[PDB]
Amino acid sequence: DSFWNPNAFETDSDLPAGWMRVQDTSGTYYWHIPTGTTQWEPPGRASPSQ
Repeated sequence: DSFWNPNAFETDSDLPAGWMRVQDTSGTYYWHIPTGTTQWEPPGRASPSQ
């Protein structure tokens, strides 16, 4: 609506594959499409040290 700002109401920001970003009345959580399980933190398992 405003020059197509970068924020606007697009999708999430950049979750992993199989994870969604929803905004329930409790807060914005994550919906797991593969297992269907739900979470509340940004899933990003990345250990470049091991």
